[PDB]
This record gives sequence, C-alpha cells and structure tokens, in this order.
Amino acid sequence: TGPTQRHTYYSECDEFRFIAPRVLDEDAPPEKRAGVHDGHLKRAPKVYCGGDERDVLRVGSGGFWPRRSRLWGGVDHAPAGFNPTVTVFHVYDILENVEHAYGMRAAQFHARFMDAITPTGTVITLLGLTPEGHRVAVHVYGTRQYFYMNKEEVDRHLQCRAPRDLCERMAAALRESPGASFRGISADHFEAEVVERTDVYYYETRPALFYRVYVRSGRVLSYLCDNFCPAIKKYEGGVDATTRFILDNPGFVTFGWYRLKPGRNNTLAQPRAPMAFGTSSDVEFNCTADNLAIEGGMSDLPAYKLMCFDIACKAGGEDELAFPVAGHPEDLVIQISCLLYDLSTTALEHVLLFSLGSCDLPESHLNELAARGLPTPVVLEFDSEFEMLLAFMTLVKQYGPEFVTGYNIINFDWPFLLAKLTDIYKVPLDGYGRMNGRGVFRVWDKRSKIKVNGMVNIDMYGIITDKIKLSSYKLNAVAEAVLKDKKKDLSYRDIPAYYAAGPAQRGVIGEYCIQDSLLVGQLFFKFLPHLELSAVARLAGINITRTIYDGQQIRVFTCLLRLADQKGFILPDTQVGYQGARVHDPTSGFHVNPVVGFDFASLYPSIIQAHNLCFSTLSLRADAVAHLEAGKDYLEIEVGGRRLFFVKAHVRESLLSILLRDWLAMRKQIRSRIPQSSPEEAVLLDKQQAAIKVVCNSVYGFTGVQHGLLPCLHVAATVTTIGREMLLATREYVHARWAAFEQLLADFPEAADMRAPGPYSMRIIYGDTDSIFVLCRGLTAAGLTAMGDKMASHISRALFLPPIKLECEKTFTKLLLIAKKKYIGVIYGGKMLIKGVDLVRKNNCAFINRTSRALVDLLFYDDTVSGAAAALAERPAEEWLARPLPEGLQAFGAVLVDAHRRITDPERDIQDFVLTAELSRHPRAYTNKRLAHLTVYYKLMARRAQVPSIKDRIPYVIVAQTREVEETVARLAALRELVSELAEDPAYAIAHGVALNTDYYFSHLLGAACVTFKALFGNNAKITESLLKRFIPEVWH
DNA sequence: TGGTAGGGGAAGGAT
DNA sequence: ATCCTTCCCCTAC
Ligand SMILES: COc1cc(NC(=O)Cc2ccc(Br)cc2)ccc1C[C@H]1COC(=O)N1
Repeated sequence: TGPTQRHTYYSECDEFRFIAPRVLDEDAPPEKRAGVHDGHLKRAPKVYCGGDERDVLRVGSGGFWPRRSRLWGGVDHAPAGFNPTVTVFHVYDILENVEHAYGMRAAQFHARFMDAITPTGTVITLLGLTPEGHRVAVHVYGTRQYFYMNKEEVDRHLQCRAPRDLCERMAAALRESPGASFRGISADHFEAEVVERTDVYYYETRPALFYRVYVRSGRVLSYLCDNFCPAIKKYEGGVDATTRFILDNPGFVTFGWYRLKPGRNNTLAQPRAPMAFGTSSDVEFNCTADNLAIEGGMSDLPAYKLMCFDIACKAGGEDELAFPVAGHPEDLVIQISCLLYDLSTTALEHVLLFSLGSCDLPESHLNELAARGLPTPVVLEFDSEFEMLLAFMTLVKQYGPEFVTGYNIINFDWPFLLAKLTDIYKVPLDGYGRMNGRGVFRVWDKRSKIKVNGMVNIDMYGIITDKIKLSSYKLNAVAEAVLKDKKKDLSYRDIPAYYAAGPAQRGVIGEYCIQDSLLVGQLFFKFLPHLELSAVARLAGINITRTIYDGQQIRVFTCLLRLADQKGFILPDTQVGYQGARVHDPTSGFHVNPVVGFDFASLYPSIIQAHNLCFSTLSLRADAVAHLEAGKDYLEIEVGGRRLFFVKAHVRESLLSILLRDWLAMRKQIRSRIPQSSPEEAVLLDKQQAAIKVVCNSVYGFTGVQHGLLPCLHVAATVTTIGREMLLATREYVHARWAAFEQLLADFPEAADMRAPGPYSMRIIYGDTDSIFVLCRGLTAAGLTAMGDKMASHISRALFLPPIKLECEKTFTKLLLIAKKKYIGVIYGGKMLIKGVDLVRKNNCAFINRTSRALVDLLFYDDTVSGAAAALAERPAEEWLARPLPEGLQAFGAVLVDAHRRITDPERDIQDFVLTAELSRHPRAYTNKRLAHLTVYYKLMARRAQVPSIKDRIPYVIVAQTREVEETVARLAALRELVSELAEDPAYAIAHGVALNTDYYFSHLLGAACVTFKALFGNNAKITESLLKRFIPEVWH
C-alpha cells in the first residue's frame, strides 16, 4: 500500500546544487582553476570507489559501505521469510512521541493500541538490539502523563465541584487557545480522579485532596501547566511520559535487558508490518507495558555500533588561507574520516574516508595500519560536496550507529555539516535519525548540546575536560598526555596547498583525519564513557541522552520523585544564597614537627542522614512542633538569623536520608563483590559504584539550587551550619582533652613508644569545611597514623551521631601553611601534596611552573634549606630587612638566575612560555572587556583565524613594546572609537617572529616565589619581595 | 539550571 | 603614588 509514516530521508534525487573546487580540474588551465564551481545540475548523485561507480541512494547488490537497514523508501530489503521470533532485547535509548488513530487506521494495529491512541496517544518507543544482532524497536502504548492540583483550591477558584466539571473547564480553556491548536477537544478526553496526597514542603503540612488529571499529549499538558489556572499550584506537571513509564512500572530501567511476556488478558505483543515501521530497524513491535519484564541473568552489552568521525574543510573565497565558514557556499567540506567499531567487542570493523576529489592514502600510513591488525581503509570519491554529504548521511541512516563519538564535534563538526545540509543545500534532517521522520536532529550553542533521536552522541572533548587536568586540550596534546602516543598536528593554514598538489598530497590529509579518529577511538575505549553514563542513567531512571546533556538536578529529582510518590507526597512545580563553610584562620609558616590530618567521610550526606534533614521534616514555625518535646523529638537550630525546626527521625523519616542510606548500602554491596568477580564484570561494577557516589554527592547541591527544581535553601544552610559547628566542636575537644600527655597516654597506651624529645603540645593548626590539621610537637611521627585512627574513632564515638565518621587519612612530615585554602606539604610516605598554589593552576606557563616546583622541591627534599627555614623561624623575621639570610638559602639564587637564562636565550620552546585562560561567557557580556584572552579573541577574529568555541581555553603570550606594537595599539584604538594589551596568539607571534616581554615573565617568577614563600616571613608580602631581591642581581630590579 | 568559600592578579577610580 | 574596589580565574571542600 505504501508507508504509513512518510520517510523523509532522501532515497531519490535527480537534481542538486553542485559545488566543487576548480583546483581539482586538470584539463583546465592552471590559471582558470583558482575559483570554485557553484551551480545547479540535473544528474543522479553518484559515488566512485575502486574504479567502479554506483548511485549514492542506490541500495542493494553492490555496496561500498556496510548497511544495517531493512526498509529503504518502501522497499523491503529483507530475505522473504524473515520472521525472527524476539524474546529478549537490550534497550539503550527511549523515544517519546505522539500517535493519532486517524493516522494509523491504515496500519493493521490491534484494537488495544487504537483505543490507546484514540484522539491522540503518547507512545513510548524502546530502541535497541536482540542477542542475534537485529535492530529492534518496541512501541509501548498506554503511558499517560498526569499532574495534580489542590481540590479545595480548584473547586472554589473555578466555581466547580466535581471532576467532570474540571474536565469541562480544561477542555474549554484549551479550545479558546491562541492558535486553536486543539480544536474540538472535549471533556471526555481527560480523566480526573480525586486522591489524597501531601505537599512535600514542611512538617506542618498535612494531607489534602487533589485532583489528579491524566493527559495523553505532552503538548496539551504543557499548555495547561503554562497558562491554564496560573493562580493554582500544580504538582508533578513537568514529569514527562518516559519518566512515568519507568517509575509507575516498578523495576523497569532506562538502559538494560527487557523481555516480552504475556500480558493482562493473556495479551501478547504484536509485530508491526514493515510498511507501518517508524524506525530504521529490522523488526518492530506493539505492546502494552504489562507485556514487558526485566531479564536478570543478562549483563553484557549487545552488538551496538559506534561511529567515530572527524572532518576537515577548506576555504574558497578570495583568501583561501583564511578559516572556512559553513555559511559561505565557497568554503566546502573537503574530507570526512569515519570509522565504525563494535561496542561489545571494542573492535574496529570498518574504516571509510569521504573525500572531494579522489586520492590515495600514503604508504607509510597504510603499512602502519595493516601491520597494527586494523582493517583496510576504503576511500569514497566524490565530485561535489552535496554527493559526499548525502552519502555520509545515507551511511548514518543505513548503518544506524547507535553511538557516535569524535572530538569537539559539538562545536565544529556537526554544526558545520548540518549548516551545510540545511542553510545551503536545503535538506530535511527529521528522518536521518532512527525515526523515518519527524525526529530530532538539533544542535544547541549553560552548555552546548547535540540531541539526535536514537543516536547517542558522546563528545570525547567534554569527557577529557572533566576527567583530565591540562592547560590546553588540543587533540595531539591530549594524546601525548594520556596514551603517550604523539601524532602529527595540523592547521588550516596548510590545508589548501596540500589539496592542490593532487591525490597524494590530499591522501596526506586523509591520513591526518584517520589518525585523529583512531586517537579519539583509543581515548573512548580507554575511558569507556558509554558504560559510565549508561550506569548513571540506569541508576537515576533517566534516558542516556538526558543523562549526558540535560544536567544533574534531573537525576536527584527523578529518584526523589520516585520515593516521595511511593511515600504519599507529590512534588510541587516551581518552574549567593546561604552561608557556606568557614575556613579555620591558619597561623602560617613552615612546620617540621609531625602534622596529622583528620577528615570526615562524606560530611554533608552524613549530616543529612544523622539529623533527618528533608523537605518534609523541616518547619519554620514553632506552633508546628509545639506539641512534641524539644531535643528528643525535634532539633532546634538557628540558621541565617532564623529559627529552624527539624523533626527527628522517629516522627517523620526524611526522604533525603532514605535516598542516601539506600544508595550507600547499595554501593557497599556492589563493592564487596569486586574481588570475587572477573575483571570484565569488575569494570561494570566500578562504573556502577562511581555513579552511586556521583548522585550521593549530588543530593546537598540539588537542595541548594535557588530557583531550580524543588529547591530548599533551608536544608543546605542547615547542612553547612551543622558542619561548621561539628568542626568547631572537634577542635575544642582535641584542645581540651589532650593538652596533657598524661591524657594521651591514658586513653592510648601507645604514646609511650612515641614521646619525642621536645615538649608535648597538640593544637589544631588548619581546617577547611571537613578537615582538621593538628600539630604534634613532642610526639614522634612513628605510628601517628595508626594512633590517630584510634583517635578519630574515639572522637566519632564520643561526639557525633551515626553515620557521621571521622577518619585519619594522612600524616605530614613537613607542611607549608601558605594562606587560606592554599598549602603544600610532604606526606610521611614521601609523596608530595600541592593545593591552591599556581603550581596546580593550569593557567600559568610551564616554565614558571617547573621553576617554582624545583624551588619547593628543594625546600622539602634538601636538609640544608630546611634547616634554613628553621633558622628563619628562630627569629621573628621582622628584623631581617637589615639582617642576612642564612647560608642554606644560597641554592635559591642559582635556580632563579638560571631562569633568566631560559628567558632571553633563544632556542627555547615558546610553548614552554604560553599562558592559558578559559573563555567563560559570550564576550559581549563582560564587565572589564580588557582581558588577555579577550584581546587575543578579538585579534583572532579580525585575522579570520579559528574563532574559539564559546567555552574552551585560549592560549596567549606577552609581547614586548615596539614601534609597531604601539602604532597598531593607537590605530586599533582610533578604529574602535603599557597595560597588558601585549597579548598575542602563539601561532601568529611565532611566524611573525615577535619577541616576548622578557621583563614580565621574570617579574612574575619573582611574584610567584613571593606568594609561595611569604609564609616563612610572618606572611608579609612587601618584606618577602625585598629580601627576595637579595637573590637577583640589582641590574634586574 | 552545579554550592560556598577563598586568594591573588589585572584594571580603574578615589584618596 | 598609595591604597582600595571590583571583576575573573580556577581552585578546595
Ligand atoms: C567536593 O566538595 C563538595 C562539592 C560539592 N558540589 C556540589 O554541590 C556541586 C553540585 C552537584 C550537583 C548538583 Br544537582 C548541584 C551542585 C558540594 C559540597 C562539597 C563539600 C564537601 C564536604 O563534605 C561533603 O559532603 N562535601
């Protein structure tokens, strides 16, 4: 009969816009080859491979790429008698769409589903694979969204006193819509129960009656909540139908192994006829939700496919050396490297190279690849850009990669390709996902996102930005840093030349793209982001896509929604806040005596658990808790100049406390199975426990997001206030109970074998949020760890309710208290520890980092300069503006002056002198507008360079003042109409031979030394700079 | 729709 | 000139 849902992906083409560079035409004179052919053409799109040629949209007998498609434009390319009986299947993503009966009356659906989507119904599509390998999609009918409104509040406000009345009023209100979107919608299209529930906020809140309204269309529900009865609090109206499917059917997950089973009236699932399909899948099914169950024994991934891809483009305008722009039809997409792996076997299966102008890849590349067990690359030759892109999208639709990865493909590759397919060549994308049409293929620019239905996009860029700490995230730098495999860099400045020389010098470009994509693939399967995120999704009841791109809040919200709905609440729709921690004012300096480091194990979550903090256990009014005994039944606490009451556990158990306790016991359970488990299983177990730790640390934050979903800043500020009180109490306890060594020996008969020469003292020296650093003069750092363990156990037992726990983690031999939240120390195990200083701050140049590192390394791993710090301590350090520095410090001078050498002596690496700085916002919204990386940004923009994406790190260097520098400064100032305007791209400032500001980098090295070593001189900065000048020849001051 | 503390460097105004 | 403010980077919990 034909398809029931029109396939919008291109399967036929007779005429297209042909654009291609004239540089590829050899029979043209070398003078008539500069421009770029652009114009309409009326020929069937074709692709060349290995001397043979075939139409792009030709599918069947002979193909150049692999194909996993069945339907292709109403053609059933499946061997007749293809009726694989499906029992179990894995699910990775879930689609939420709408289906109307009038539309589907063509398709031969069972009566049940047509009843489920009578006027309109919401259908939940599970996408995945069978164990055999078949692509599968099961359509779940019956899922209904629903939301609550207070009955006593609606009855009186809408002058109605019955649920059918509410149905009438909602239907009517939807009729007189702006655009008459819902014409003819009547009251019988809604279901309205009356049910008893309790708002989640405040303990005083008692149950009441709420209308529950069921809705079949996300559009209808959205419009209702947005402008129905704006004066009436609406509950759980944001809960989408997928979340209802997961929560209301207990046990289901958003990622894992399901099984079809008999249903309520001995109902079986029904397979769809191919002409009814709505996905690029091999078999599809219709079922109600009771036809589903979970399969338990299954634990391993199925044959999901991962496409890693990178692109490379060339300009075409008057300046072919500038950076391309997808909006200009002259700049074109020249090459696309595309490699497909199997995710269950982590094995590369195919390599493909789309190219404008045929080529042959270099032989060194081919030999390396063929020798590394990899497959034989297959090049695809195209005459136009449209044919190349159309073939790429046809590959995407036919092979149907369930996962897609690359590097910075969110801010460059996909937006370029889709801007080409959209603005220039006018191509619909809604079918080029998993759905045959009406799908999702958008790209967004507090985070950039890429959402493709049935296609999981994981940009390894973000993965590395979160997991690895670097100064710049160029793919080669990341490769050398993580795999220790350096590969060739590339720039657009070199691409046109390599293209013009011919097929071999363009095959070089192909080698570069394929090496990039191989590297990305290696990173991917080292970090396994798919398994990590899939485990998070399974934990939070949220589909993998929203797991990646839609933030954290949604996860905690979904689990809390599950628990509250289970326990009789309903979450109300809402759609520097509170005093944080106090850093213990440290008395600075170098400490050589043993230092002990205590800290709490998950302080904030344990506070929540112990004191039963929750939305439902909080109260702002005394009369609410005036009927129970203070202290024994509730906790009174003053937070932010206001009294708060938290009813204790035995009155009303906290929702947050339950979530935390269950998650924790779950984590402990799965971690107790790591030993007696195969490493294959142990990777999955570790990803699982990682996800659990993530959401557990996500609770408190979720509570503190003012104007977020379900915020309650009272809980957050109570948490912080309790933490501060706990630290203060720990300090005062250690001071008062163990001031006398008599007591130490008393509690622990182990300080006998630990009494040191000097006098005995024990005082808290440092503290931050959940940490205590205690000085132990008069004690030997022998087993200070193993005795501090019994100490912290004693403190926890004697001071804090469970599950609050204090542990002893590290004991320092020497430690440098620099300033607040900044310190360096040497652990008793010989390991160094650096926190807060410019050492760890990846915004400084590698030279000053290495220098300051050597300085501190000397300060800790050289006995003479350590004794010299002790001698600086012997005296008040105030007098030393006229006194001489002890001999031990000599070494410093040496290193310092070596610096000067490396600064001015050429043949040094300029990359060893680059600064970095992240571009936070869109630059138009800025208060100073006079920043280094902003200057570099605007200069890069004027120069038609690579405009940096909206949130990367920009590198830069500092120029010295010249006549050209000041002249161009005045000229740019007049065009717009010394301070650190001397900032330049390392690229431009190396090829133009620009010289660095030698004074600035030495003056900073002196500044970082001043900041790091002000501690040893009573923490005075001016004094430290002055007596630092005593390590530098005065001809440099 | 990820929280509060921090320190220190760059730039600019006020004392 | 000296400070004193404010913004901005990136840390530590
Ligand atoms: C690493 O330290 C901390 C990180 C955080 N992070 C966040 O709150 C970020 C966040 C995540 C998710 C959502 Br939704 C909202 C915000 C909070 C407190 C501490 C302090 C420590 C001390 O004791 C703790 O339990 N955490």
